[PDB]
Amino acid sequence: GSSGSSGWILASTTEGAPSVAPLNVTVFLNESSDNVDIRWMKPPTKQQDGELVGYRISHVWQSAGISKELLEEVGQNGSRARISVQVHNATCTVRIAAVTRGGVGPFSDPVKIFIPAHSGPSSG
Repeated sequence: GSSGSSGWILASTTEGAPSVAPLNVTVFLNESSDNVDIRWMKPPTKQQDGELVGYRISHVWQSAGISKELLEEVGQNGSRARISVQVHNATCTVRIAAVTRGGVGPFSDPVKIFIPAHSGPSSG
């Protein structure tokens, strides 16, 4: 390393990844509680592919004039995730994916959840 001593492209894989997403993908938004319930199912990934070590949840918050992005990290031993409302009155898109000892599979269908403002009476 000539005045660099940078990383070193170590052994890399050539194939092997969960080309599938989690099932029973459901996302509940509590109006009384500033938390988001997330429950999914384990994929059929049981073939030569390998095994599941964890999942990948990506929830981004998009609001008028304010756009934030969040990323949760959950392992195999969980089958459950929760997120503390980071933004109100904004459209957040939830997405979960299967993670293995090889890589990260494709995220499931995008779920657009409507985050109701703190409080707003005289609505209906």
